[PDB]
Amino acid sequence: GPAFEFAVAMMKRNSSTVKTEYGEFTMLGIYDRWAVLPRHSKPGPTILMNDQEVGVLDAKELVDKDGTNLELTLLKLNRNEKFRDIRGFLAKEEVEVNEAVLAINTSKFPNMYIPVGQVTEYGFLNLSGKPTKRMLMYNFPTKAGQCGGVLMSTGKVLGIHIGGNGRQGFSAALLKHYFN
Ligand SMILES: N#C[C@H](O)[C@H](C[C@@H]1CCCNC1=O)NC(=O)[C@H](Cc1ccccc1)NC(=O)/C=C/c1ccccc1
Repeated sequence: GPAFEFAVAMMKRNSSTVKTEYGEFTMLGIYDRWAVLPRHSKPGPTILMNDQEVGVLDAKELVDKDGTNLELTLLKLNRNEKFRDIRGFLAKEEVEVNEAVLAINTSKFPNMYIPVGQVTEYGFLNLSGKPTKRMLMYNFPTKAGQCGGVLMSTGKVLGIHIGGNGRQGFSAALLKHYFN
């Protein structure tokens, strides 16, 4: 419903299409010149943000208090424009909704929205060796390259799509304290 209406504006305002040595991803700007990517996108010194070279001043691969992986990488971008501060839409702890929307903006999947249904606090996952935490699960046969689409609901940004097993698809929960 207004889930979609909410999501198009988010992607219009704060999203971009990023390419790295590891493939094409969806990127979400959080505030200032900070954005998030799936950790496994492994951005180096620069990245292709909507086909232009934007430099990456700093990058923190995010982890637990236990050091456990969280599959989130924070990017300070070297560009003038500030993003819109969407931290007000981020939860303090993982969120479960019955109706949720996954949104991708890559060249393979340009500007597409998916009524993905029910998100549940899946918690732990061993993702190709890498044990990662605070996962959100949904029953949709996602694929490459839909990382790292954005998981939303009415006025919530829930997480960032980082993996899938061909039947379910998983998102790294996107919490407030990840950003001061
Ligand atoms: N685009 C894009 C992403 O690279 C892609 C989306 C996947 C692909 C598969 C099919 N379903 C999806 O959505 N994610 C990926 O490719 C991630 C990358 C990753 C590597 C290491 C740690 C965490 C994440 N990997 C996976 O999703 C596969 C993990 C897995 C496989 C078998 C059994 C249990 C877990």
